[PDB]
Amino acid sequence: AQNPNCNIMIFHPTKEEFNDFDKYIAYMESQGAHRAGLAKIIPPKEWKARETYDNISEILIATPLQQVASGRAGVFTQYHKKKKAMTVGEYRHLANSKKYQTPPHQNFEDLERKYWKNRIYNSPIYGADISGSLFDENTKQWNLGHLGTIQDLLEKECGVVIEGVNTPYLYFGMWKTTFAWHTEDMDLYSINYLHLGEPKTWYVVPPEHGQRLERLARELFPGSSRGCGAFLRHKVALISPTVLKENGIPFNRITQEAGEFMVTFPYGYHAGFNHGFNCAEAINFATPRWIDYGKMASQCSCGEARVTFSMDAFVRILQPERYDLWKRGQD
Ligand SMILES: O=C(O)CNC(=O)C(=O)O
Ligand SMILES: [Mg+2]
Ligand code: NI
Ligand SMILES: [Zn+2]
Repeated sequence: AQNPNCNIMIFHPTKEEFNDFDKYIAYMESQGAHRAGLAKIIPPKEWKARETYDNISEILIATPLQQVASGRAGVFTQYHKKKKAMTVGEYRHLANSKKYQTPPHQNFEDLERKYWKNRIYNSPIYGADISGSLFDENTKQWNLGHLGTIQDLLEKECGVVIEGVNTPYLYFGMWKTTFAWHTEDMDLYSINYLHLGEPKTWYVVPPEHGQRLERLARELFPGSSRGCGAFLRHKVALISPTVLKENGIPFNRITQEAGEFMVTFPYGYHAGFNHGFNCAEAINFATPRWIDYGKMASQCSCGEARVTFSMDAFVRILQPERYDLWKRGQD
């Protein structure tokens, strides 16, 4: 069995190997990369996402989200307070202000310590989930707006023809902006490219151990667990590495830098934080190996998780028994 310790693997494809996306994902899985839940892909030196970023300040963040925490430093939830619209140029200046800027630090490890010590005492502002792309249309390799669609994958594997679309999303971050512990909708893959700026630290639980994380989360967030049998779908709960280690939960960590891709694999729980002002692009995708995960994915029916249009068909075809309850939670 490849990668039996479920370590995060790092890949350096050549320009030739970067042509066929699906083939390279299947290659990484042949080497056991999926067992970690997360892999890093360093593009060949000849590749570029776009020529410059010199022109991005005019993008609008229609609904910036202030991430307000409650709990203790290592075990907390966050709620998203909506703020007035601002441009990327306005948000970058805010990120770089004395109130929000990255503190002085020695290295990534010192910064990680400061994040876990102090996150809860601040409320950073995140521009999340902004439909759009920063890949140049002429970038033909690993262009996250030109991937094969999940609908087409389900059609090719299963024969069924469904409505829905699959487009990328932009994320503008600042120091302490936080992504809570989650798997993807329908336990899909994700791919994330860090276009520019400061790093992103990731934490991940191997898919084969995801239920260990779920059981700890039920213990640590007991009211939330009574409210919903899949409350991690709400994407609000944080648990620190120290707390994970105290409770014996297997996990790994890695820091993504600008110019690097990360892939999350089906049912790989992940969480993390941004080091400073940055911009990422991410999208969900599927492969044939996903289908079995999609069929087994938990679902929130309490009303909190509310998701895209396109998830309807996935539930309806892969999980017809759950469909009626889940759709009530959508409506
Ligand atoms: O970058 C972020 O804030 C969160 N991204 C992801 O969870 C991902 O790409 O799957
Ligand atoms: Mg612009
Ligand atoms: Ni994710
Ligand atoms: Zn729920």
